[PDB]
Amino acid sequence: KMFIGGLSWDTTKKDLKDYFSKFGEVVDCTLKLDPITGRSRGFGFVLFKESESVDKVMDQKEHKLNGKVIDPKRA
Repeated sequence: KMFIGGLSWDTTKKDLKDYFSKFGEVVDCTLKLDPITGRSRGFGFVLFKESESVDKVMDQKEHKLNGKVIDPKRA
């Protein structure tokens, strides 16, 4: 479970899940942008399938999906 802060207002568990599908096999993914109630905090979560996959995406938190960076952490 790694946290991803920096998602855009139009981010989706799909674009993020895949952008991260390059690090390893993710079993879960989410987007914290409740843009319906006005709670789009451009920030969701990512749940890799194996630690190695997470440690990799963490080795380089210079991420930039949706045209923005993200705060990669231990979701």
